[PDB]
Amino acid sequence: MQQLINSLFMEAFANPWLAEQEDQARLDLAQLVAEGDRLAFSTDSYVIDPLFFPGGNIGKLAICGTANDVAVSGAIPRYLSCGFILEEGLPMETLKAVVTSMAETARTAGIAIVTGDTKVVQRGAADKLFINTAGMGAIPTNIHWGAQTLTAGDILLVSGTLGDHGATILNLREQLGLDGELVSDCAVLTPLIQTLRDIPGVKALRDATRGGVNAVVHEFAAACGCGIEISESALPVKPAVRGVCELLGLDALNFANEGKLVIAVERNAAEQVLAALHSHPLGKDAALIGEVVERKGVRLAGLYGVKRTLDLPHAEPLPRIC
Amino acid sequence: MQQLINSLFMEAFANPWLAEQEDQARLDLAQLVAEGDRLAFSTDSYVIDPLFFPGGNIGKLAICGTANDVAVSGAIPRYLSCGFILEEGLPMETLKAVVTSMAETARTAGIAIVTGDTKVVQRGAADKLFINTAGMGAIPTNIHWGAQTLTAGDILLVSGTLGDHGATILNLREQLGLDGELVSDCAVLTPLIQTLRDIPGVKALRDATRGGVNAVVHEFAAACGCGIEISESALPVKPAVRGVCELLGLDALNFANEGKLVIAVERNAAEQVLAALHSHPLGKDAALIGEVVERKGVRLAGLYGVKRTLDLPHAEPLPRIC
Repeated sequence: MQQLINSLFMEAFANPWLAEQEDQARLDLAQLVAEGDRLAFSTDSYVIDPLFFPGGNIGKLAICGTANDVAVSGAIPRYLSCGFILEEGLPMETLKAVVTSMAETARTAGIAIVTGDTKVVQRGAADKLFINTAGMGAIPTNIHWGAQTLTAGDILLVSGTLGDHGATILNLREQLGLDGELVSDCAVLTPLIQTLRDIPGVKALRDATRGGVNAVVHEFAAACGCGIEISESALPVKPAVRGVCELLGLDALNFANEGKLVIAVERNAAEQVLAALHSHPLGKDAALIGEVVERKGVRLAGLYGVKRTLDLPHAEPLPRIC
Repeated sequence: MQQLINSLFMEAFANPWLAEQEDQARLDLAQLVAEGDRLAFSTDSYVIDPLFFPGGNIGKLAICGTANDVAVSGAIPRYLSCGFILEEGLPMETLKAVVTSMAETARTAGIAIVTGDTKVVQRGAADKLFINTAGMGAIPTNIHWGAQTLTAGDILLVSGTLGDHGATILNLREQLGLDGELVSDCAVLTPLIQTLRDIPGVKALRDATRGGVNAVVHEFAAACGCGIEISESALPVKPAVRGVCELLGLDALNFANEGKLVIAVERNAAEQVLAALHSHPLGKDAALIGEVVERKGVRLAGLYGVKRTLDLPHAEPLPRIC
C-alpha cells in the first residue's frame, strides 16, 4: 500500500533535507555559489529490463546515470530528486532491494536524495518499476568543458572498454549464452572526473549512455563544426563484448555504457590525461581512439587506413537497455 | 524513430538553456542567490488517467503541480526539467497536444524547461504516457513559511473549493452521471501566492494534491506539535462535488486538488489574507476553515460543535487521479 512505500522511501533515503520537509526541499544557495558560478542540472528516466543484472540494478543505475550527467560538467553532484512509478503487485522484496541499492549508491557518492515522489499504477499499466532522477551540483568557475570549443588536432580518448553495459543486457534479454562473462560497468564517475579537474588541456567530456560512443562523437562534431576520425583497431573492447558483436553483427560503438567517458583534449595534453585516468581504478583501460580534423563528418578508419563515413543507427540495439 | 519525439521537445520548449546543451543544463547561480538564500527544489510524477479531462491535461498538470510545489515556499519558479516515458505507438497527435499545452503553460508562467529526457517502452509496458518534472526557484531571504512555525491560535484557510479535481476524475472514470458539471482546478498558483508575499502574518503554505486537505492538516499538526480543529460546515464544496460525496460516501477533504492552497496565518492576519485571496481570480472561493489549538490531534467539528478525530483514509479514492 501507499503508506508502506512512502515509509520505505523516507527510511532508506533519510537525510536533513528530506526530514521535516514540506512540498519542496530547501538547499543552501550560498554553499553552492561558493563552489561555482553555474548550477549543473540534469534529469533522466530509467526503464531498464531486467531490473537486476550482473554489475547493477535499476536503482544503482538511477543514481549513477544522473550523478554522471551532472559530474561531466566538472560539478560535484550533491542533491538528487527521485520519482518512482510502481506497478501494483510488485513484490515488496524487489522494491526494497532497489531502494536499498539506490540509498547505498547515493551514500557512497556523498549524494543526498532531498525530495521525491511515488506513484502506483494498476497491474499492466507499467512494467514493474520506472525511476526518474534529477540532479544538481555547482560547476567550478575555472572549468569550461564543452564540445563547442573543439578544433582540428584535438585528441579523443575513452576512459575504458566500450559496450559492456549494452552487451550485458543484450546477452540477458536475447539469451546469447555468455552468462558469467559479461558485467555492466555501472558506476559513479565523479572520482575519476575530478582527476581531470586541474588539467588545462581537457576540453570536452561526456558520458556515453544511449547511442554509445557513436552518438557522442556525432554530437562533438556537430557542436564544433569539425570532423572526427576514429580508429577501429584502437577501440578497447572486452572479449565477451566482441563475442556479442560477432553473434549480432552490432557495433560496440553503438552499445550503451554506464561507466565510461568520452574525452576530448588538446594534442599536447593527451599523455598527461591518459596517465591521470590510468592511475584511477575507473580509468584503468583508458585509450586514445581518434582525432578532431578539419574535414567535416564522422569517419571510422578500418583496414589499410581506409576512412569511411560512420553512420548513426536508426534505433537502439533493443528497447529498454537503460 | 524517436528523433521525431526529440525534435518535438527541442522545438516546443526552445530556450537558451536547452539549445547547444550537452548532458546537463547550466544555470546562473549569481542570479539565483540575488533572488534568495535558499533554493526550493521539488519533483512529481504524473500518471493521470485519462490524459485529457475537463479543465486540463497531463501536460498542463505536469507544469502546474511542480511549479506549485516550488511556489508554496515563496520562491518564484524559474526552471523545470521534464522526463517523458512513452508507450510505443502513442499517436503523435496526442503527444503533440500534450507538449503544446506544457509549453504554453510554462511560457505563461515564465518558466523555462531547461533539460529533459524521453524513454520509449513497448506496447503494454506503460499506459500511453507518464511525465516526471522537477523544478526550482530561489526563496526570498525574508520569507519564512513553514509548518513547524505554527502555534495555538493560528487560523487555517483554503484558497478555494475542495475536491474539484478528484471529483472530476472520479466522475469520468466511474461514470457517475455528472459530465459537464465538474471541472479540474489545475492551475499555476504563483500569481495567487504572490498576493501573500508581503503579508506579515502568513506562516505556512502547502498545496493539497495527494491525500487532499486531510493530508495537509495532518502534516501541519505533526510538524508543529499542536492540534488542528476544522469546521465541517465551513468547508467550501461545490454542488457537483457534494453530489460525488453523496454517491460514494467519500470525503472532499481527501479528494486531490490541483489548484488549491491550505494557508496557516497569525490570528490577526486572517481578514487581510482572505481579502487578498478574494482579490485574485484563483482565490475567489477562499475561506476560513479552522484553527490550530493546544490539544494535539486533528479533529472535525460536526453537528452541535461535536469535535471528532479526523482519521486519514487507508488508500486514495482511486488510482491515477494525478
